[PDB]
Amino acid sequence: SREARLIIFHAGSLSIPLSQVEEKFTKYAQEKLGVKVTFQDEASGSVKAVRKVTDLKKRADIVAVADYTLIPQLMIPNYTDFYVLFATNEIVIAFTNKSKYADEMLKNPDKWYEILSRPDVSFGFSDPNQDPCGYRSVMVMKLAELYYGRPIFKELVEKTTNIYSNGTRIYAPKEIIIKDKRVIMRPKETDLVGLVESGSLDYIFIYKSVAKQHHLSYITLPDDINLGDFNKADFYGRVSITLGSTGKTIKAKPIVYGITVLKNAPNRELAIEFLRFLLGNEGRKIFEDNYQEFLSPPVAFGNVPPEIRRLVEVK
Repeated sequence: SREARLIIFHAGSLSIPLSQVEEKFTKYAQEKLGVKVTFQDEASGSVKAVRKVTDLKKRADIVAVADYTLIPQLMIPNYTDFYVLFATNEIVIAFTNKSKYADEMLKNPDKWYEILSRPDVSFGFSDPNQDPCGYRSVMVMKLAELYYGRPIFKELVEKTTNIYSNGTRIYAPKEIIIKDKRVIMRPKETDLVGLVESGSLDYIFIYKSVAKQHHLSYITLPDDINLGDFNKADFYGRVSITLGSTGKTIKAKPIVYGITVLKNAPNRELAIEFLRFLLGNEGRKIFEDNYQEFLSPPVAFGNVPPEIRRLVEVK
């Protein structure tokens, strides 16, 4: 095959570094594999990306998600038999100098929930049923309620939408309704960036890597609630969310991205070469430069391709 195409369904937060890795792989594929490669890339919230394969039965070679959990939970063994954990992230609150009370937010980051509770302030997060950034945002507000001892989840989520909780279990209905129009929602977190940049939306919950990639202002949240501290897994794990889209429950946990090549990938050998290139030195460098460093090393589970065995730790 001289000319080949790779179809990748992936998390929206991976868009920027993935696009750069794809560019470099195209050159590499020609020079080392003698193949002219083109990508049929489809960015969406990770839950939707997985469902496109498992429920809508669409064709794809590679699926890369922002929450590795989704792969063993929904794709194994029918669609794939392995997955690789390869990068991490944390949730931050992003904005720009045009956002209302931006200076105050920067100066008093610990009072972030008081500013978001103001009626004249608009904030957004992605759809929990489609995007891990969105279900993580809701979980972060629940952890915030538990951590600070203030009614943050009741104020920011239950008052503004029909997403609800009982104890530490959160429920995202199939049909989400926004009651307070100062709250904006979009299918994936990266859709929120344009809204903040234009100044029409004041604050957004989003990954630190995405905020830095788009040069947005942001404040960090406590490690006990931001999902970036691996030592807080037991505390994070007390909170969970049940998605209307899949009917399944996902626990809040340290953020770890996952990737896999499908059993019926149309260009499976080429897809595996791409995975080897991505987890290799060139991919690692590109992700580091986009503020999302790889795990050292990435960890792989299941029937791992021998081609990437020197690049991952098998479990």
